[PDB]
Amino acid sequence: GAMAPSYRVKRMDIAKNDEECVVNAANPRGLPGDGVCKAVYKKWPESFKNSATPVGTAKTVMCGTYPVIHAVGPNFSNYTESEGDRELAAAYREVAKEVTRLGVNSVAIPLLSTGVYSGGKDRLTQSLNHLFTAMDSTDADVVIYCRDKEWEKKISEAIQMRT
Ligand SMILES: [Cl-]
Ligand SMILES: [Cl-]
Ligand SMILES: [Cl-]
Repeated sequence: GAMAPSYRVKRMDIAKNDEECVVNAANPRGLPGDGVCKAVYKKWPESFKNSATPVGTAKTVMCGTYPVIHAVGPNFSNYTESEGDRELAAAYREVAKEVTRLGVNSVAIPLLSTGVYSGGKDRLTQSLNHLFTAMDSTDADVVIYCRDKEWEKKISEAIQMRT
């Protein structure tokens, strides 16, 4: 575990992370996809061997010795608000199990279901709170990656406000 487990946020490409493992915002079929999933495919393509996994689950595949945890958030275009919320909470609980199993001291994580799976809604607070519910009991250093300047400020404020 990390000596003083922390949350941090960075505004940059998660493909350039400085952590011991990465969470992919995957699709259920293990396809290259778009956004975070596409950048992960370009950086760790070997990790997409047998990566297909259902909504609300996480599956780790090693790229050399570097773990890629494929976490499948719901597409809120397809799910009701209620069922989507349950599956989004579940995907993050499976991330916490994988991070613990791997024994890593740090993990890079995107906000699941906030991009093209958001069903056109702002889900920063919803996705972040489910991330916290899952990861709070882990002792890894968590580094959240985002691309938008106003999302970086809002994530940073939510972190510091618990400290
Ligand atoms: Cl960048
Ligand atoms: Cl997404
Ligand atoms: Cl973002």
